[PDB]
Amino acid sequence: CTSILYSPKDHYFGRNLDYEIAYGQKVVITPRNYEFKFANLPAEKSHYAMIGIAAVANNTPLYCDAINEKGLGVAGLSFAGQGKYFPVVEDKKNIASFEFISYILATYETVDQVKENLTDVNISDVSFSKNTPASELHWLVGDKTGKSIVVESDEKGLHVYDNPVNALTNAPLFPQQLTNLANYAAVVPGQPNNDFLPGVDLKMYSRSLGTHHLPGGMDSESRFVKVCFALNHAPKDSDEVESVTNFFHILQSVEQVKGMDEVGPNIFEYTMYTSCMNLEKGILYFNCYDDSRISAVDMNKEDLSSSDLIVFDLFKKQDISFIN
Amino acid sequence: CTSILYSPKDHYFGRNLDYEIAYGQKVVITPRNYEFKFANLPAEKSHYAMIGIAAVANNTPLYCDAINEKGLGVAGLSFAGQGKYFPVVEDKKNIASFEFISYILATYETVDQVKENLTDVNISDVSFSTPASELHWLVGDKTGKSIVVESDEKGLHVYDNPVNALTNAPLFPQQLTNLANYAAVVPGQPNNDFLPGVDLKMYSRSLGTHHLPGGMDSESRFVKVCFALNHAPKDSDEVESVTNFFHILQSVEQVKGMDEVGPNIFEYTMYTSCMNLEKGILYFNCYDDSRISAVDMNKEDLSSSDLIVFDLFKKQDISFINHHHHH
Amino acid sequence: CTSILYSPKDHYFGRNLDYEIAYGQKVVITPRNYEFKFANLPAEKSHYAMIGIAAVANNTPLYCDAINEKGLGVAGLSFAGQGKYFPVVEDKKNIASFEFISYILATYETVDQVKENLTDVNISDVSFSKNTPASELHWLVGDKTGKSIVVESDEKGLHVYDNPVNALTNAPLFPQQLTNLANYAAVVPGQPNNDFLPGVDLKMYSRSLGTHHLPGGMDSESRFVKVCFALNHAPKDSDEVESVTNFFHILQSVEQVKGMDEVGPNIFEYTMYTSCMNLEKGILYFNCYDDSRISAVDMNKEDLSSSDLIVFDLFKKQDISFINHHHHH
Amino acid sequence: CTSILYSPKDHYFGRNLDYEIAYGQKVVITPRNYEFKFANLPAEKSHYAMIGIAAVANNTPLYCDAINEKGLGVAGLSFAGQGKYFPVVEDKKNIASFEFISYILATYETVDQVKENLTDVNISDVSFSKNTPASELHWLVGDKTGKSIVVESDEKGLHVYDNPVNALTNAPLFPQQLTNLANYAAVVPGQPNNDFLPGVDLKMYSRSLGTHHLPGGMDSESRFVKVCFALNHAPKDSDEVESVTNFFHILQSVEQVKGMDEVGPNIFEYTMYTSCMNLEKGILYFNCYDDSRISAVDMNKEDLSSSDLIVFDLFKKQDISFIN
Ligand SMILES: *CC(=O)CC[C@@H](C)[C@H]1CC[C@H]2[C@@H]3CC[C@@H]4C[C@H](O)CC[C@]4(C)[C@H]3C[C@H](O)[C@]12C
Ligand SMILES: *CC(=O)CC[C@@H](C)[C@H]1CC[C@H]2[C@@H]3CC[C@@H]4C[C@H](O)CC[C@]4(C)[C@H]3C[C@H](O)[C@]12C
Ligand SMILES: *CC(=O)CC[C@@H](C)[C@H]1CC[C@H]2[C@@H]3CC[C@@H]4C[C@H](O)CC[C@]4(C)[C@H]3C[C@H](O)[C@]12C
Ligand code: NI
Repeated sequence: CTSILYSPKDHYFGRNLDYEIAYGQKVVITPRNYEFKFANLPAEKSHYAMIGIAAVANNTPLYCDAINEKGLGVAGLSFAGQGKYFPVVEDKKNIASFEFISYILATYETVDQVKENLTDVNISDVSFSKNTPASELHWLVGDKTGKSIVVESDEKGLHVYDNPVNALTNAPLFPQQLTNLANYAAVVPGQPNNDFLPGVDLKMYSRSLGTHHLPGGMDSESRFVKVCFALNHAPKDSDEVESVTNFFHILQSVEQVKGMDEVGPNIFEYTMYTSCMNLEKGILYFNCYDDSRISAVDMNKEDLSSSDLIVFDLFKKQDISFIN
Repeated sequence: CTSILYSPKDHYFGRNLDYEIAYGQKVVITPRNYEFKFANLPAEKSHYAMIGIAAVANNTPLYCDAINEKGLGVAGLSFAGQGKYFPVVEDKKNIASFEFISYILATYETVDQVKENLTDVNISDVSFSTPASELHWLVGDKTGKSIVVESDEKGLHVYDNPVNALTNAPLFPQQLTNLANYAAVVPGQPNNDFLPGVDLKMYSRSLGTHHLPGGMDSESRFVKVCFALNHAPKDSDEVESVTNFFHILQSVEQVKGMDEVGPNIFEYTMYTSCMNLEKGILYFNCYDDSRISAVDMNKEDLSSSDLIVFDLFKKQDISFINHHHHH
Repeated sequence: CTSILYSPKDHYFGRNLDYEIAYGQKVVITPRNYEFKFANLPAEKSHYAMIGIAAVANNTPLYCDAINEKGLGVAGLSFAGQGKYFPVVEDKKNIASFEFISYILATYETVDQVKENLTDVNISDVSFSKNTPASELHWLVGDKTGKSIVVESDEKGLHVYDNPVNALTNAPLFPQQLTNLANYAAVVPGQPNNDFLPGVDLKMYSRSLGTHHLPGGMDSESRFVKVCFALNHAPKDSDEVESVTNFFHILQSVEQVKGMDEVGPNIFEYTMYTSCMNLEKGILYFNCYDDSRISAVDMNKEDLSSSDLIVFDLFKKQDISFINHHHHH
Repeated sequence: CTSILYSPKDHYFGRNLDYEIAYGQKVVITPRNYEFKFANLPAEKSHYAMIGIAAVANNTPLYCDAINEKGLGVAGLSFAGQGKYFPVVEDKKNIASFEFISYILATYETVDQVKENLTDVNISDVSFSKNTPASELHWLVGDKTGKSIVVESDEKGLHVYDNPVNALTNAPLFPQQLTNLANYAAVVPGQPNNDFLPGVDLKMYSRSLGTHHLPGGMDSESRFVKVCFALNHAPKDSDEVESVTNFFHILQSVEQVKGMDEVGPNIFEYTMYTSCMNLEKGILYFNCYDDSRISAVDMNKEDLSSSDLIVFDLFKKQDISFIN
């Protein structure tokens, strides 16, 4: 439910997926010569390869978030109550919602290139199957340049926003998310100067009183504000393992523990998995609620010119290293 | 920095330790026949065994948090600016702050019995050499109940802890009172008694947590962790319990960069310890290695007389999946 | 600024005006036969009478807030950084922003009528004079039905929204204001049931812990959320004096004391005046920062068929009632 | 429910009184030779004159807030659930809670005087009469030096605190009120500097986003924080009428409107009256919920050598000035 683009040296793209129902997700590599059959676009027999997290149904990857081999990344996040899809129209490039990640990563390589080519796009109301109605999504798109954009189809059509904070959660519309950001302009990671009650000595009784109003709620605006802050103040100039460890810490600070986000009677949205994808090197790191150890899958260990989905387990059991 | 007692079925006692300076911590078992040289109390050559996280100086275990073989846990958290120690007094049991954890765990079994035996105690200003840091303590046991032990300018206090958690400043009664400020928080959606007769755009799940504290400061972590701990799953086996415990503490984790205690110097979560009181096992991980390790105290010669030390801080232990070793 | 429509029995429309400098506002009655010379619309030599707070420039009322004799009210509030006006166009009915309140109150009777007639409207970039550039505004329109609308011209054009909370402040765009209200759905005036830490007895050490996260800042969102709450929970079924009294207290809940809203180097926005207009009776009640005693001007005690502005002072000195004067009269 | 000491030039001492029911309060001058019968202290047949707001019962002024002719002020505020009174004892000077304001103003002139002479005081559990059991109170005391103390009798006995912010509300204990102030140390009247997300240009869409976390609730803590802020930033170097005007506005910023503070089924705590007492001049200014016009009673226009209470009406009907 929280997606970030983290640029300490290399560039890392990933997300927490928080929900109360699973969708058979696995780690799925789609090689260069798997044939995408799009609903209303020309089928691509050869295309960029990609690795990400996906459900697989009737030999089709239904990606939740992924990156391709040229350093482009796309994540889809619930947009329930905000999104609107539109019927196929005879003068636009019609991408169905479930195939947006596939189509973008198969075809383009940079955010700037995605921007120039979404100008004719319509996100259509086409669903994958009758027993799989399209879900309401909006998308974060980042690349190796450290810049990202937000893609939102709503009542007023398709919108592409520049994303100055390289993060995204759920509702409301993206310009309202950014507006809300300014309500926390006074937050600081250390201690503020006392211009609150000038001339009075306040006992600064705790460290980091400058974050006393930083949101810790499980709702979409709270996670958006906190993760923007965590991401902006995270370390830079780190090697691979340090950068990947920091990426998980960032997303861990807005994780949803079971019991805190109630969505029905004893039904809870919680952080099902976290994914971390190196854009330069094509490596997908991940963990999940039940297993905190970080696993990794490298796209280049496989034959990118093959033509079948390569599939690994996402959800794992707790992998405790016993010491004595 | 954040310590909890979690009672889903078994009982788990542990803490995040958040700071900017490390103190050579390690896992440390103290067996029954290690000789405790107490600064102003009788030497204890035979005592309960215990396991925790500690620094070892001059062959002495300086514990941050630990449990003993009877199922009593004690954790020490920073109390800077709030605590006061006092000179050794003629009429009281004088425990030095740096040895409070060792003494309480070597001597007692239940939190109830720690309460009875604290009434004549004075926490002294004696240091190790290394001056004594300002701490207060959370004490908990297998009854699922816990106490707060604070020495401040008004003397030694012991408080029943109704939320089984503790962070840093201010004094514990103020922490508890501040909780009532969050009485409207719920994990789901509230009923709209805010603007009766108006249909609110409930645009997000869990709008009931919109005012839940997420700051890195001491009151914010206390309010969040109490809520996380109170709403965590119950009636669960060992591994699931341990998994939920670590998630509770991760929700009040301090990521590098968010808590600035100096010029480009940051307080962050250095390690997370989780200790099963029934089974004497210490699970832990640290900032650089997210994989949980375990040490079982009962798989050692608890009759020995030397300290058994293991490593705490480990490198990231990644599990590479598509190694193509084709075994 | 904060504007509200309040409906205990009669219907009361009005606002706080919060700012750092005054514009010569007075109480101004525009009678039925004052000739409105609009910028790109036909003049209206006969029209509804209206009373409100306005600046007078070249014998022209420049209303900040007013009501007309038929019980319609319009208030203009700062929309700086969100509003946009558009060049005059032939495909549309062009109303300049400085004349929106005058034109609507001269011409229309009800919020419904206003809605129907805004469907072809353009808020133009025309200014009263080359030397009085047009400020950025949005408007609250309410009437005796107890319903109101919000009128906003922004980047994407003109918009008219039903206002379910009968209040308005400044930025952001009105849909975003309503969204932000949901962030406070847990607020109650009394004490909440403890679903926070079930099983823990939390001492409710203060009354009204349910309002502990109610916003008190001077910013636009804070004042919007607080005044919506104040207005929703205010008493009903009151008679005249009682209703006016509660109206002023509602707007008082979000007033700006000097010193708390710094808008420039030692420059402060503060509540300059508060206006309360009975839609049914044509009576304008007011006080101001320096005088808390309420004053009243009845439109209907005046000759409404005439054609010159009838003008009364708005800002007054503090009007203190000295009790033990011992004039022993 | 909120009391302040305001020091723009002269010194002003006063309070909002918020509650759900009135106790027949009036403006009451007690002249120098009205005889006080104290429960456990010698009668004072002559003493300082005082003016304030009081319930009168059996020809006794039961003050809620008042000032004396030497420029000392005391205000009693509800302390329910925190305060404790103790049985009369021989070892101490026993002041009953209902008489605390009268005894202090009759006997002393400065806050320093009060501080010294409280070192042997017990606030007793004695009640004024069987029909009026003692309510739980704590007190703000201020004088013409511009400084104030807080007097609190709780579980651990009597406490006197210097008050750095010259304000007081209800629970919790005063050192906890002070500690909570530091949680708002980043609040500013204007725009903060963006140390929140460095490198990002936040759109500052509203004036005064620095007050976005200033409390506006009706609870005791919220009103305390906001009134400290209003009082700290209020104008200075003003003459009489401007100072009174700002004094009422300071207290209006934490006014309790009917409907916002529910204390039972359709029972509301609201701001019943506001008093503003000039310490130098002995003038009591007031208004009330039903009448926003300010009224004034001047102590020094009465014969302060008399011995009967001089009473004036406090609650008044809305006094509207009809212009035409
Ligand atoms: C997160 C937080 O509260 C920081 C606490 C941290 C700085 C404390 C916690 C335990 C302390 C050590 C206990 C043992 C010993 C005691 C001695 O008096 C000083 C030296 C030791 C190692 C303490 C150091 C430090 O204050 C520790 C780690
Ligand atoms: C509290 C707040 O929102 C401030 C609003 C305030 C500064 C506005 C509100 C009405 C404006 C006047 C309308 C009439 C006229 C219009 C003309 O374009 C410019 C001059 C006038 C007097 C406006 C001045 C100012 O923007 C006013 C008062
Ligand atoms: C806003 C707030 O804190 C409410 C306080 C309010 C209800 C208190 C304040 C002063 C109290 C009276 C003092 C005099 C007398 C004392 C006696 O023990 C009981 C009766 C009196 C009149 C008190 C009533 C009430 O508690 C008052 C008004
Ligand atoms: Ni006279």
